[PDB]
Amino acid sequence: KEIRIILMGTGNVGLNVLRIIDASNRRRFSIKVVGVSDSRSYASGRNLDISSIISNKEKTGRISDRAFSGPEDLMGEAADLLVDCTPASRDGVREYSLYRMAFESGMNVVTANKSGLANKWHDIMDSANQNSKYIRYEATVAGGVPLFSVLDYSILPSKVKRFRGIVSSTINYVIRNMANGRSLRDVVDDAIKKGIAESNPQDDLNGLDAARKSVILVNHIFGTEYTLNDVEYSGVDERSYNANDRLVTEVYVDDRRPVAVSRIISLNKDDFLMSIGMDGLGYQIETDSNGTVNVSDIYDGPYETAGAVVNDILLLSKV
Amino acid sequence: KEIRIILMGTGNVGLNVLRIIDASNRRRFSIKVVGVSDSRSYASGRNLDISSIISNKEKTGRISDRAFSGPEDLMGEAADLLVDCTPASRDGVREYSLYRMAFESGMNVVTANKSGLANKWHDIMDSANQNSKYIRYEATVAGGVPLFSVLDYSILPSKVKRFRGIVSSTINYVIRNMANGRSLRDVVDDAIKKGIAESNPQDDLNGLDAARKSVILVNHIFGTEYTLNDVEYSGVDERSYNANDRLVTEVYVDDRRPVAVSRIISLNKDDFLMSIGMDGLGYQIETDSNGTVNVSDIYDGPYETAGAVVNDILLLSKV
Ligand SMILES: NC(=O)C1=CN([C@@H]2O[C@H](COP(=O)(O)OP(=O)(O)OC[C@H]3O[C@@H](n4cnc5c(N)ncnc54)[C@H](OP(=O)(O)O)[C@@H]3O)[C@@H](O)[C@H]2O)C=CC1
Ligand SMILES: NC(=O)C1=CN([C@@H]2O[C@H](COP(=O)(O)OP(=O)(O)OC[C@H]3O[C@@H](n4cnc5c(N)ncnc54)[C@H](OP(=O)(O)O)[C@@H]3O)[C@@H](O)[C@H]2O)C=CC1
Ligand code: NA
Ligand code: NA
Repeated sequence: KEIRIILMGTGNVGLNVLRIIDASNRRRFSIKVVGVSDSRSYASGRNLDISSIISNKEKTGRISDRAFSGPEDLMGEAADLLVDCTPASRDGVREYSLYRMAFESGMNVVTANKSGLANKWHDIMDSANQNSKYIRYEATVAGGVPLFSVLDYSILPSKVKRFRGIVSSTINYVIRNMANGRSLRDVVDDAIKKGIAESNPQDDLNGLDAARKSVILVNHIFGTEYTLNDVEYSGVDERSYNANDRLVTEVYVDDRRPVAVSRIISLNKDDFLMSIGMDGLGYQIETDSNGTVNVSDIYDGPYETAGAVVNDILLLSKV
Repeated sequence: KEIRIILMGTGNVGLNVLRIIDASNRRRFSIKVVGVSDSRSYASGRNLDISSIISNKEKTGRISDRAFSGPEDLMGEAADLLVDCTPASRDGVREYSLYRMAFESGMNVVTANKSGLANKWHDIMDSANQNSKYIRYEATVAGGVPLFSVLDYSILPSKVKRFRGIVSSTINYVIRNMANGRSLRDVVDDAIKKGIAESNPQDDLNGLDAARKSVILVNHIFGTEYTLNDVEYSGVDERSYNANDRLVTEVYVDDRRPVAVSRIISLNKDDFLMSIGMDGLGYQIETDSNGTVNVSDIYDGPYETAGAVVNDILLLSKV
């Protein structure tokens, strides 16, 4: 009948998460938001008025006029699930702490934030295990393109041999647009307007966003507990880019060891990844029992990413 | 720990279903096959030896030397699930009868066969409802491309506004190859070699395979109970085909009524469907909360279709 959530972060993605929940509730499970924050304020309570919170955030830039000190402020209400739409920390410790607090409080977790899982996979899964809880992370790789839900429920009979995809938006948008002769400033301005740039855009340009995604992918698919120290990645540099250059993230096994690598590649015309449009993301998974499957979208933005977060909420409602 | 199945039909798709199950069991839930048939013979028992059955079918063309009269022959063993890999009947009545028997016997159903659902959706769902059982049908539209599992578990928050795809293989392969100047015989020979042609290949050429898929799609997505009488379809004709012609199946709402239409269309260069290779299938779903999602594969054959069937078996194991 109803799932109670706490939402941390109400920016590009988190405010859209509220919008989707509100639209969903109006069709009528029910998703009841019992706690919500931004960096400075919060709301907490049994019957929180989501459209009113959306309106107040849009108009004033704040969730409320009630100062937020940390996650502890939100643990006064019984909830089933914590949703993390906060920006990446440098080391993942803040996120680990949040998820651990959630798990110990009887909650599962849904996250769009990549830093906790990219840095602290081991400690996060240990706390999940010890508390008998779950974490889902659809939005952490290729925002709005179905990926982990596909791997979890569409190719159950298979071993995955390889993953290759365009999964980090801003770096790819930058490379493609600079190949057309645009300045970095202009492209970055467009990425911000679209809502796809990281809260720290240097994370995009140095390839760190892709790197984080590659950790989550390799650990998910091959069962490893790698960190950023174990993957290879590259950022944008001063080269003149070609029209067919893309920042491709690959996960596969080399000499019995899983590898995660993000690199700039000049793609062949017939590569599936070249079918992906300027505003989209996508990937290809090679499997041993379900063939080679290709998945992409047309426009991958914070709204679509929010839809991935809400899909995760609904998948966890059935546990 | 274990799911017990009965498999009806051990042709291109069904023998691969056994192969996948056997490979799966060797990695070690367990899928235990307690009944299996082809048109003339069957095996039934607690500890059936799948690799031995595969070998006997491959070598001799028969499952066993024990005459099969109908589904009743297989109901002596307790099972959780019936799998239908039999060919399409003209009217769906045989399939309805089979599923009804299964449901009443305490079993769920997984099917690759499109005719029951395309003709008898209402009666089949009624019997499922009345007996509190389920039916899954991943393999019935676009063999090995994940479709219903995507709609069920990857875009839960959304309303689907439209579906468009290349989902009927043989007719598309024929059109594309004849556009290259090949004779019908040569192309049909290749389709049979690949294992993608229907047991009655006229079902492919007159567009009936696509039509059946369109019924299943419109009923699944929009909640209707249409039959073949309610959809529009076309077959191959004597025209000279263009390089960009494809038989596209669309499902959408026109003036408040859902519509299902399969038709030959000359696609634009930038259409996602033009990214689909000669041996593949794929589609695009427009959604209101998860964007527009594209899904395809590289080689859609009876092995990949079998993998879709086994995914359905594994999804039902968790009920
Ligand atoms: N943009 C995209 O399409 C994609 C985003 N993601 C991930 O989603 C997450 C959110 O992205 P996005 O919404 O664009 O980011 P934003 O910067 O737009 O929003 C971040 C939100 O969290 C708040 N916040 C910042 N620091 C803290 C803090 N330490 N504790 C609590 N709240 C905090 C912000 O406060 P305030 O409103 O006061 O600024 C804001 O509400 C990121 O981790 C990102 O990597 C994943 C895939 C796609
Ligand atoms: N080929 C493909 O990739 C696709 C197939 N499908 C569907 O899968 C189903 C099977 O296709 P495919 O394996 O190619 O077909 P085949 O003709 O190769 O195999 C059919 C199997 O069923 C047996 N059979 C025929 N009639 C009956 C009967 N009335 N009762 C019990 N068994 C019977 C056949 O017997 P015997 O071995 O004695 O001939 C054979 O074992 C079809 O409905 C098809 O539409 C769906 C998507 C993709
Ligand atoms: Na995703
Ligand atoms: Na399918």
